[PDB]
Amino acid sequence: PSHLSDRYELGEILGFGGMSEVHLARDLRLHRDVAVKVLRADLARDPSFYLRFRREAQNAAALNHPAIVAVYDTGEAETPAGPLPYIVMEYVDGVTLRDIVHTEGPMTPKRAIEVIADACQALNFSHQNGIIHRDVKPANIMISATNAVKVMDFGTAQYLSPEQARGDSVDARSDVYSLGCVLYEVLTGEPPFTGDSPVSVAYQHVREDPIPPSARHEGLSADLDAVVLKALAKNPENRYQTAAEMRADLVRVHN
Amino acid sequence: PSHLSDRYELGEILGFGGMSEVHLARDLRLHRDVAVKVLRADLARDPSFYLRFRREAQNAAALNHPAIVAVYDTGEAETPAGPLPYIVMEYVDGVTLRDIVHTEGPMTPKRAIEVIADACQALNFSHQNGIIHRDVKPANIMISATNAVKVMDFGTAQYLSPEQARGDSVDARSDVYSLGCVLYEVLTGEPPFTGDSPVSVAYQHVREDPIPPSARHEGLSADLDAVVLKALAKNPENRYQTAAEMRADLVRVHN
Ligand SMILES: NS(=O)(=O)c1ccc(-c2ncc(Cl)c(Nc3cc(C4CC4)[nH]n3)n2)s1
Ligand SMILES: NS(=O)(=O)c1ccc(-c2ncc(Cl)c(Nc3cc(C4CC4)[nH]n3)n2)s1
Repeated sequence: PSHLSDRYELGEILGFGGMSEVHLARDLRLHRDVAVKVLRADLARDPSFYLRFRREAQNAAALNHPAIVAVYDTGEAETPAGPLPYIVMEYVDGVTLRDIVHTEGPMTPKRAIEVIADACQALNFSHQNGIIHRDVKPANIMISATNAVKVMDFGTAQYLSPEQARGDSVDARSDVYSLGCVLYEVLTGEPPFTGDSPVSVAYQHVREDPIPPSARHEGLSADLDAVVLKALAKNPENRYQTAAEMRADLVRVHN
Repeated sequence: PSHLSDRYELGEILGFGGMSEVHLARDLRLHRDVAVKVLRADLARDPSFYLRFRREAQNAAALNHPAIVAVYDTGEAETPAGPLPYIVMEYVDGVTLRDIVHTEGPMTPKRAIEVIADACQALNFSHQNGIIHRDVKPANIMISATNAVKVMDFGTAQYLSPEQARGDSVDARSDVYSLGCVLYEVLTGEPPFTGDSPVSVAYQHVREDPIPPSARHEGLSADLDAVVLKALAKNPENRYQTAAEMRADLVRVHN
């Protein structure tokens, strides 16, 4: 519809997915640009999907940090088709790391360290509030018009942790590994493992050791190689135990 | 009423003022604690007051920065008395600089620098978005449970700028001076000027030079004295021209 609950004037699609479509809208009451995530409408008439969407809002509303995209409001739209659930979120006028890597190529080491170090902060806060991201990838890290780092989707086979690939339990270390794959990508311009099928990639994550970043892309310090390969360790006990631990090591390479 | 728009379960009063009363509530839809600012109800039945409250929401919603208390939602409550306007805001579980100065005494120089330097950032963002605070005082700067600096009231004679005291035009420099009075207070435990009447204080701000901080409270560097007295300069051209300029000088004393 045109206006959700006669207050949110919907605009251009910023992105879409399997269950929800993300629009850019204007909150008429507050006179501000907001990002509105709406359900597929056909999934809204299902108790399994509705429970997942309403709890996705509640989990995201539970985290208030500058590097995490904020939830402002939630509701339902008066369509003749049925009640339409929506989440009103902080609008981030920016581009994803995926867009940056694809269009501008790899980042300078110092800018890549600055970006991933700020992403570590968002993740460590999440872990402190007992939430594990479960989906860290370039598509979920944006860079603001103010150059600020913003992380979305709190609550793709290339950026899985070995435990995820094996279908085992996950924790903060599973997010650290996933972030290591992102840091590797923004540094070298390529993810740590690639293959013609997703199983070809899943197996590599579990058994095949990672190619050092200095070897894939020229002019990368052996200091950075050691940080990236530590986040990318196969055993979670051998990785950084917190995202704070990872930022601390990155901050050191930078200085 | 009990629940505003059958979604905001009101609780304890955090503070009150001339036009609006600030409560702590729970957004039932999102399962989160929020700060809800409600109008006096008797003022809600007036077009002059309603315009001021609805625009106060819009001005505050226009600023998205970690050191500025966020606006989440706005609305009206279904009371038999009449429509009751309310602003739903970010809950900051903390204490004001006023409470800290009154109960714990002055802050250590290094903690006072850290607090006011972070407040400068909030103000410079406001100025960049064309908003002048107009009311910087200890009561409007809180310290989070996470120790984060949070500024409220975007949109008392002791913390006026000389231009405000003279009833002249105001800008970013009027906020810099006002913040200088706050920095002076958290450092020495006293505001720069005090008198039995508000006019006694207004006159001092305009004509009487400030007593150096090192003289009022022991163990204060002449480096800090120069920063504080620069923010407290009588002519706005002689003060720091931006709040960024002030933070830069504070950051230097600290290091
Ligand atoms: N979620 S998605 O469809 O993969 C997707 C990918 C990229 C997205 C994107 N692109 C450009 C801009 Cl300017 C933007 N602004 C946003 C987006 C959000 C999201 C959290 C609600 N807040 N502010 N978002 S949306
Ligand atoms: N505005 S006032 O009445 O002077 C006033 C003075 C002190 C206040 C206070 N005290 C304790 C806490 Cl734990 C708290 N939390 C808040 C408050 C807000 C305000 C912006 C809506 N967000 N989060 N606020 S309220």
